Amino acid sequence: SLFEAWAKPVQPFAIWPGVWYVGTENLSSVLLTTPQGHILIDAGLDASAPQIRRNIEALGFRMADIRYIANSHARLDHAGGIARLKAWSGARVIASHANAEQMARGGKEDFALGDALPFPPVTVDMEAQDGQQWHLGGVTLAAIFTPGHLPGATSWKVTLADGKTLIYADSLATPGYPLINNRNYPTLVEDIRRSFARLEAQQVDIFLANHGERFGLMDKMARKARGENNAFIDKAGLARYVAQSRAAFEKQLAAQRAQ
Ligand SMILES: [Zn+2]
Ligand SMILES: [Zn+2]
Ligand SMILES: [Zn+2]
Ligand SMILES: [Zn+2]
Ligand SMILES: [Zn+2]
Ligand SMILES: [Zn+2]
Repeated sequence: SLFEAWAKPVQPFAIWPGVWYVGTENLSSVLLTTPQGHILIDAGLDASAPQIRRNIEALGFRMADIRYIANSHARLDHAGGIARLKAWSGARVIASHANAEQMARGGKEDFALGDALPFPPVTVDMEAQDGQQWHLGGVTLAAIFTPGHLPGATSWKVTLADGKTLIYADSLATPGYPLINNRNYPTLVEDIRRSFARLEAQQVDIFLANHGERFGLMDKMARKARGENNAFIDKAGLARYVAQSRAAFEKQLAAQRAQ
């Protein structure tokens, strides 16, 4: 029922020329539109897939014009709807190796959740490597591997046609994670530390994240509706996101080491 609250619909809107929000109240889904086809970053829950397509069409765009679907990490609140969106799309799915493996499993054998939260399996069509780039209609999409929350967690850097940089950040949360000598994910700590360094060295004009509460979705949305054209321009958003995630992580790790 917390996913129920996260999946409450929002009216789609423009974040920026060529950048559209088509997700829910707290589960992000971003459509990048170009004259050569579109990119969809993340999907949400399987139950929200009809709402996502519905949102895309309410903006005046066609599912058949979506060429790529990118995934941040392969859990149900972001990959759950990809299977059906892929089918309605004909699009090719992009994801890191570890995300591809988990998505083929339907979310099962999660290093922390086991088989607790499955979703429709997906076949990834294009395996993403760190720093790999895709070009479409003047837009560039680049993968930034940011593991920690999951072994394959991926952030996404978009260079828009107008030259401005967008960063779609994956989660860095580790609630309830065993951080010291984790049997199922032994490289977690070094992974998340490299992720902090990678993200904090990234310049950004438009800061987004796969959970709306973490980049002020509802506040920025209301502000833009009232006429603030640049409400989603947030050049300090990623630095603050990393600082607060790192602060919480180091406190959690310090507590785990103080047995
Ligand atoms: Zn997650
Ligand atoms: Zn989760
Ligand atoms: Zn999530
Ligand atoms: Zn692979
Ligand atoms: Zn494999
Ligand atoms: Zn199993």
